[PDB]
Amino acid sequence: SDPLLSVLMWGVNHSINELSHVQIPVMLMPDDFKAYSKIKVDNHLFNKENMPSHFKFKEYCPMVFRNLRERFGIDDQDFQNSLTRSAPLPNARFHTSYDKRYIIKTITSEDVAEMHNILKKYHQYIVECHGITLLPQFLGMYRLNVDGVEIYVIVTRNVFSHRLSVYRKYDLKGSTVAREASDKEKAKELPTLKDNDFINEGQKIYIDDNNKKVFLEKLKKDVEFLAQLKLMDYSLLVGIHDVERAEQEGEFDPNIDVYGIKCHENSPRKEVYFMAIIDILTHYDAKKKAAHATVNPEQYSKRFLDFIGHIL
Amino acid sequence: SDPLLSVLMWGVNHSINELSHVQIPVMLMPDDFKAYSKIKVDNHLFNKENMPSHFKFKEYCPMVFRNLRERFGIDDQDFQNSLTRSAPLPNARFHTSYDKRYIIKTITSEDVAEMHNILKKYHQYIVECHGITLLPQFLGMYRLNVDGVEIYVIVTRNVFSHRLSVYRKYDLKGSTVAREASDKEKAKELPTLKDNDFINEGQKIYIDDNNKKVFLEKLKKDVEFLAQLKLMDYSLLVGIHDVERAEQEGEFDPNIDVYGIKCHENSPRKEVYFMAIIDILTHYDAKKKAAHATVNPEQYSKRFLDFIGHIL
Repeated sequence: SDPLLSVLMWGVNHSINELSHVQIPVMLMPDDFKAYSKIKVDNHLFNKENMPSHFKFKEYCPMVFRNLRERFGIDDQDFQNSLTRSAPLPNARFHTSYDKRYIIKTITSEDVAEMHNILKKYHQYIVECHGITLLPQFLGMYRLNVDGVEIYVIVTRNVFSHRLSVYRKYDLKGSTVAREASDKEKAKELPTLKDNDFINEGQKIYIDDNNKKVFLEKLKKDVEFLAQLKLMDYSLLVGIHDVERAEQEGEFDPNIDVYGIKCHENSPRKEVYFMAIIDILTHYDAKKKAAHATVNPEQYSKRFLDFIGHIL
Repeated sequence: SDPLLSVLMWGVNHSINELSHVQIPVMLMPDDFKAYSKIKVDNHLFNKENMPSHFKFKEYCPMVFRNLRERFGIDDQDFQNSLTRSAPLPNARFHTSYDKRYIIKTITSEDVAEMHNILKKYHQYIVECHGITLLPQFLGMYRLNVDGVEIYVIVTRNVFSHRLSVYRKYDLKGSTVAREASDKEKAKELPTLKDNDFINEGQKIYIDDNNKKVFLEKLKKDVEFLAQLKLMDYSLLVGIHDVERAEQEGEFDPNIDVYGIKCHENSPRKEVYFMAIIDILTHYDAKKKAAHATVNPEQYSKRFLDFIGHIL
């Protein structure tokens, strides 16, 4: 239906098949972080029903992302299946793989330049923490061209569960500036609530002290890493699965729903939480470029950690 | 090893996979005879071991050749397997699929223009005779580019058997001009003998009168079709399999070795023959272009049929 979507699927299919033939070494070389693969297709009077007639597909740093997927426990055949067996669904734009495992977000060429800028340090951080992190798990990055339109996409692991539905959803920054959902927003089906909605509506997260301490330790290292790269304006995304409400119309695989945390036994309701850092690709400078048409990366870091520290 | 060979294999693999997704109708449209598919690949600092870094692959009239392969009883998955599972072997240049089913010949852009010129009438002739013909069975036509070198290839069904080895081999034109193998040639391992070697060495083909009559009827229609398109300078290729000599160091599947004809029961030796027309792409004009640096297409036709008429 959507031609840019068909190119992406075609492109991912192609990219994984190509890599299935490559010998994968344990390590990445400096060149791998500068590598890419380009395919340009021209069909004249042929294959009109499936694909656009003229398109380009570019994959950035294929070896680095192949390395990352494995580190994040993701098999290439499964990634391929999730993205190609049936179209991703819409809901900048984002799409979800038909099986709800992966998110595909459309980003700017500026975002792509920034991703390239941090990719090596991101990778080393992922190595250092053995892939145990609240940061986005970046799984692939592509450029799509279909006759006049060029778009860039990044693929991440879904923060939420692929099985367990989320009934309530928060986006927290811990900003001094008043963050609150709009009244038009508060009436969307699955709204995206913000910092005020949390402080105001006395939302509680019922997790035991061991899960709480582990979470905040992870969070601390992650946010310090982000501050260090002068990145800011990211959020904690928090989703809540109500086991009772799901039975009306609750265990999860922690190897697929990696961000899940069960509630403790004294929780007022049987709840599963999914919490992760999202939206990291705003460099201090790029935020100023969107503002033109007082708090820095270091401040943002502390503000963020205090707030999350308080709410759990 | 040979990069042009790797591109071809990669290209055929790609082409068949693409077509596996297309809905194949029973008929071809006029546009199908003008169609093509182009892929241009650029790998920067990636995948150096398997493939050249920069290459192009073009497939001419993919739907027509998909239609032809099925008409000639060839499944797309098998064609793909034969051409990609292991490299074709060398022996203008020609190559043989590792399983000996298909021949890959390198041809000029002039040959490609001529193939395009007759492709539609070739196809209609193949329809008319239900694929029962001594003409080459054209299965695919491609253009390969690897950094500075451009080559064109055509794929045909092997005249000879994929199982049964050929010990003697003739190329017959029935020309008034003296055709004979060279004395340097006559000492090659599996030499390519010609018209004189046949008349001179009293070669006999021991086939019964029913097989003989059927063969010559086919031959007659085929050569008339060729004369009609002003094509000439083609040969009858004749290969002989000696069942005895093959046991020293003999039935065949007529659905794979389609050009095979068993000897009759009174043959001095247990022999299988493989006979077919080859090398059809010389148009009257193109032969004159190679001669510059008396007999026409109609004459050639008669000369050819008389000679083959005499030798069986």
